[PDB]
Amino acid sequence: GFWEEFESLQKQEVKNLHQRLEGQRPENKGKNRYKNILPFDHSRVILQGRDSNIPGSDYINANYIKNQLLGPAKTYIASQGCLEATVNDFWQMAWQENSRVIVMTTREVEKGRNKCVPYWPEVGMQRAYGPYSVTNCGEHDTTEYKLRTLQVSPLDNGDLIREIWHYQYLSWPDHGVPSEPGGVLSFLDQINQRQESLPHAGPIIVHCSAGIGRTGTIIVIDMLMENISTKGLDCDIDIQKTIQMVRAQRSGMVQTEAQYKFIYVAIAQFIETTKKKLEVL
Repeated sequence: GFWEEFESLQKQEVKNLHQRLEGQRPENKGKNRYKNILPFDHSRVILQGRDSNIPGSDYINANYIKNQLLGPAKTYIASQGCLEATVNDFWQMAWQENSRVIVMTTREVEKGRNKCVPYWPEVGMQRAYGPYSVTNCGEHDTTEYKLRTLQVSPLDNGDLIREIWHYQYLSWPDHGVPSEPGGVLSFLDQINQRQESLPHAGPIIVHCSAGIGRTGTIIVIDMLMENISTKGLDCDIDIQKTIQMVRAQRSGMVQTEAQYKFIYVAIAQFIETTKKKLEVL
């Protein structure tokens, strides 16, 4: 009963075993959307090329996330959405990690709170973000999501160009989840095809506003789709264990009851549609 459940939750808890000193530093307060949603130090992304004499200079609110139920599948970075003060930091992260696919699970403003400052130029335009140039080479929309094709280079070396594929989900409800999972499944299918075409690509960057709710939901669904793709349709799927495994890497991943239930709904539909496709004729 109660005490057994409590002891189970306690044992499962690992927030007390992993510090978050860097994110709590007063020097980094303007770099966090929420003072209590912070990266673990052990798994945080450390920005390169920064001066250690500038307090906090290496900090971004983002963590590496791997499917650690597996023997050391794609890897991820779970990140918060940019603030004005952190747009350049975000590009430094994308460049240094060799990320070629970015998954943004929010609109910039969702009536009417700022969820992410934009970090791309408009179509056909080129902008500087710190030591990088970013060009928007085109936008292609579906009803639920947008693909923005970016080209990024160091400011000084325009000959060195990386294509980065920016997938933005547009129809995720504010303070809820999609009413059906088909849009997210289609989105993740496109993202997966792109990443698999780029075998040397770095981790996929996934972000929302705080980088734990929609971000954790998307990463967990994608991890389970990867397990099913690789291990097969009747492989063991343990959603609760997968969620705990991701929460050990960034606290609070999959934040709401609606998100938790949506993972089940999405994976159920993925399995059922996959089976139906196999059984045709």
